[PDB]
Amino acid sequence: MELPIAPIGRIIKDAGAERVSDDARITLAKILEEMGRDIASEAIKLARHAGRKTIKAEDIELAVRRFKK
Amino acid sequence: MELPIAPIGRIIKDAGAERVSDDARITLAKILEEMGRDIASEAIKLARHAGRKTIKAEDIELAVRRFKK
Repeated sequence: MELPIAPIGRIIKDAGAERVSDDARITLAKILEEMGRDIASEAIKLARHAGRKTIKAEDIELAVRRFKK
Repeated sequence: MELPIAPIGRIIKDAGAERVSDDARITLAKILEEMGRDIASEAIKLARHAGRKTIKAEDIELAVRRFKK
């Protein structure tokens, strides 16, 4: 399983979206998720660059400023 | 709602996670969700710039790509 479209649809709604396809949701879903899988796996080999210290905030924070370009 | 850390759990498990820290899960969720709201009002001011109602896999497509990733 992966990014539920209901949660997202409320995010996008939170912006001020009104009427959204599930396909709009899922492309965003597959974006933000593959991004999330992106940062995380970054933050993973990050914590793995350590070798051990659990996935952590700065493990994200590094991971994010990492992959992003 | 702010990207539940369970769902992001199995995402970042897909990454390669084992034992995360709540600082981690939330920070990422704070990242991507900040982005997701971004692509929203983008895809939205997109679908409104059109003069239409329904946001699509396109509307994400232009919103997201318009950003970068």
